Amino acid sequence: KLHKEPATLIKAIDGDTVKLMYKGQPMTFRLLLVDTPETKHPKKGVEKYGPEASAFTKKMIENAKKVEVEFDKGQRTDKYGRGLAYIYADGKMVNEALVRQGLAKVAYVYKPNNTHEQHLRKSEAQAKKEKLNIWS
Repeated sequence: KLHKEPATLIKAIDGDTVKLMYKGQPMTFRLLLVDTPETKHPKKGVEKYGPEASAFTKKMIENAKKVEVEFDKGQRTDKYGRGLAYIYADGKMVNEALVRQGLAKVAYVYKPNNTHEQHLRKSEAQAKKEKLNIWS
């Protein structure tokens, strides 16, 4: 049973990456299971819908009353030291929101960190069906 824990927004870095204060420590968090267009893409640069995905994540978290992080059942940090989690803004999962709006694709999934994979895949099929943003 996954558990939500509170966190505080420090800074939004990109559509899929945010800096949070978690248990008294500043930490970078990578949103689990989603890939957004990048503004800080190592190789390309500024990709289409990158600025949009990135403003969406920022506004969604900045305007929330309550931010919570939810770790999955596997590793909780990646090789870059980033926390790996589902992020909630007033009860709503940012990761699903991005996918539902066609501003993210469902990433390649590594068990065992794949607990919400089916839900997100269903949100992605709808955005596709609706031909939103990335899908238009």
